[PDB]
Amino acid sequence: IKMKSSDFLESAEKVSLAFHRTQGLMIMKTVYKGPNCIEHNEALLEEAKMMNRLRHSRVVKLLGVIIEEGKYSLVMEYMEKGNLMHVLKAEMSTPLSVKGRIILEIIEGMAYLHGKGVIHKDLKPENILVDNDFHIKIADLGLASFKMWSKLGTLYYMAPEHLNDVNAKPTEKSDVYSFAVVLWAIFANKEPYENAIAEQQLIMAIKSGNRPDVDDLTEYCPREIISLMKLCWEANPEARPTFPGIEEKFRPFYLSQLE
Amino acid sequence: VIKMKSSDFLESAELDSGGFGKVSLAFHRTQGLMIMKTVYKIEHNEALLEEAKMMNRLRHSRVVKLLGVIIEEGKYSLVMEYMEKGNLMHVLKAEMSTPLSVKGRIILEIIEGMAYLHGKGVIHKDLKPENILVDNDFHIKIADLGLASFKMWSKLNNGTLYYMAPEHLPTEKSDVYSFAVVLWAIFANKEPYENAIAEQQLIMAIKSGNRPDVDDLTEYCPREIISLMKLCWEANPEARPTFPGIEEKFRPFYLSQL
Ligand SMILES: O=[N+]([O-])c1ccc2[nH]c(Cc3ccccc3)nc2c1
Ligand SMILES: O=[N+]([O-])c1ccc2[nH]c(Cc3ccccc3)nc2c1
Repeated sequence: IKMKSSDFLESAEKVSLAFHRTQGLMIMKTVYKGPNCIEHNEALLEEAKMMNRLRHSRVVKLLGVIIEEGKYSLVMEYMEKGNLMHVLKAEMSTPLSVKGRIILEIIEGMAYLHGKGVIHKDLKPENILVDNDFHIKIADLGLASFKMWSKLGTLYYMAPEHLNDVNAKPTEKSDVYSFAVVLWAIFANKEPYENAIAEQQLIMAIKSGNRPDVDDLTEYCPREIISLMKLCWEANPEARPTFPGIEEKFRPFYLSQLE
Repeated sequence: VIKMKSSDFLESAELDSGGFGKVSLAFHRTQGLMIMKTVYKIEHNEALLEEAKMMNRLRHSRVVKLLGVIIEEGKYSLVMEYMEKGNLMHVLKAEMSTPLSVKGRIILEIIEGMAYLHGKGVIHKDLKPENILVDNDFHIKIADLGLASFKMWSKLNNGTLYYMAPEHLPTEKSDVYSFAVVLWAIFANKEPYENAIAEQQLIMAIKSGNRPDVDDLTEYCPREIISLMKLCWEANPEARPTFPGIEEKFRPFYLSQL
């Protein structure tokens, strides 16, 4: 699964557009560039391997890597429209049925990740990438699951239990909460909590049970989805449903009500 | 008297900061291996030079010795002695079964070192496992490889969040907090707050009383050291003891128990 730096051409923009020589268009995240010094290549390759095993239509695929002297890159597949929040904020308003697919696809991808024991610690619209006809893939662009590559805002989507208790081990129910807030954002066409003055006031407000304003959302969003996000953003973790539990009810709903 | 030229060295080669800090390994024409920290490539020449002399005057077996300074043209660098095993955390991860008596040794020596530094009016503004260097026989020396505690050398240059005191997220109790987490780190064999996902999350968390998980630790670490780290990471900086206060209780405890 290895690659070379000579294989790619220039690139715009370090996240950059990597025109491969033969295979064509991809995106290159150069994680390190400099002296050479990096001693622990072995762990980097095994965790590239460990995240190469994640194979799904609804998850971003590691195309390859570059491990050479003064450069370290993760090569992933190009997604034409960018991230989800960019799509929503784009001047055309997306219809209900497309938003339905997006949501079902997010559920599919997460269920797969949770199937493989990978809890996403940072699920948010910036990690949901979109292709030309609105099909999505889930990424981890901050490398929160890849210890070693990291060794080379978000808070709106963080579950109460993790706020002011960093030793709490993330569970499946941590990103179900983040899913809830993604749902809001999908029908709100913007980031949540825009009226807050203090960030510390917000964090304590969120701990004590405050959530994004649904009053803004009732016009454009069906009731079954509004109930879903409230279930998912419960203060109690056990109160929240699993992704398979969401899938089982949301798939028949999407198919029969949204197309 | 302590000045060195670039041409005194044959070659230099960068080191991994995970193991050795932000440093290069150089070879002195007549003196062999040294580690060189190039900080920059007239302004504040006089202050920088005297600060180097301030750290040249730090002479203690458990503290890093400055060996020279390069100040020339567009290059300012510091030179220090070579420590082969690298920093503490690098050794703790590679050396699996580091026994209780050796970890006691290292803790006593960190305490010796810090009390000396404070005795010279030097407050470590960034104590952490990556600033604790290890020689071949597992003895330690305290360093400030970021040069946080030297006003002018840090500016020239212009990890830590885990060890910084909550009030600062510098008095004689600031680095007592850092030391507390070093104690945890020593018996945990790893950096703290592994589950923390965001910077700002971690800053508010620690600020409201969150601390490293002792449950990933209880069995390897003696109960007096658990009391010591709990005291040293109190939210209130007056509740924390001093390094001489710590040295007096820990020295005999090392001798009789470990
Ligand atoms: O360079 N990158 O930024 C990058 C590269 C490959 C990726 N593969 C995924 C999918 C994924 C994996 C693990 C948990 C959740 C999602 N994200 C990636 C991000
Ligand atoms: O090349 N360097 O970067 C370097 C050189 C000499 C040093 N001497 C100390 C000792 C010290 C100072 C202040 C607080 C604690 C310990 N650190 C050094 C770092």
